[PDB]
Amino acid sequence: HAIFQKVSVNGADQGSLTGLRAPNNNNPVQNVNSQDMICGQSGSTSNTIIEVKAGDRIGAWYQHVIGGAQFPNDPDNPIAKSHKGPVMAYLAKVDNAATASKTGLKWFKIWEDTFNPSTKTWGVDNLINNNGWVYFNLPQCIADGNYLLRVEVLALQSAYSQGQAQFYQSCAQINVSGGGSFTPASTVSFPGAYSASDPGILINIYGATGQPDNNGQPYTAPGPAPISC
Ligand SMILES: [Cu+2]
Repeated sequence: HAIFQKVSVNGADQGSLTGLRAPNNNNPVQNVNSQDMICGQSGSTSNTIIEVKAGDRIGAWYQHVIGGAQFPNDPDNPIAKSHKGPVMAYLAKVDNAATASKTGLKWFKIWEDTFNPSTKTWGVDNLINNNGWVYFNLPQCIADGNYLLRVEVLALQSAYSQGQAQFYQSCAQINVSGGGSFTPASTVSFPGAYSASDPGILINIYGATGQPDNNGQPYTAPGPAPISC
């Protein structure tokens, strides 16, 4: 249970919920056929469009509830340690990131932090060690203009049962300058890109001792692979 609720650009804090389409509550989306999969449950909206440069180092901030910890010494801030899984980030080009409908957009993945088997480290583990932040660079080659930037935590502690993977998603509204001429060879739809039977979604991550180490095996995230310039 957590909410992506703040963006940084080269370390510059854009402010709580600035530029975000974020859910009001921290409950997961679990039906991958749902429209809630695109930017999370419909919640807050923003008129701001965050100015970024292609190549910029983006930070996305998760906390347990809107505003941070739910109470002093919250064990589950930024997210509960049990919620092992990958973090993924996608872009969709839009004409106007403040007014574009989220329905039927053309998405492509730019970054993911999944699972390192020899260090036994999930993307959510790095999110936790980074105090809620995940960091990635926008590709240098993407074209100028508005985009929706969707960041997604997939928590797998219950994903051994059908439809019980948990997704925590929000979208950020950005405008890119200094870009290039890249166009993706292939895009995906949300909902639609993920199936409940995907090996990264219907999965038992529990090893012999009962620890969520995926039995030391490599993990395959759902969705397309990150693009490369
Ligand atoms: Cu939770």
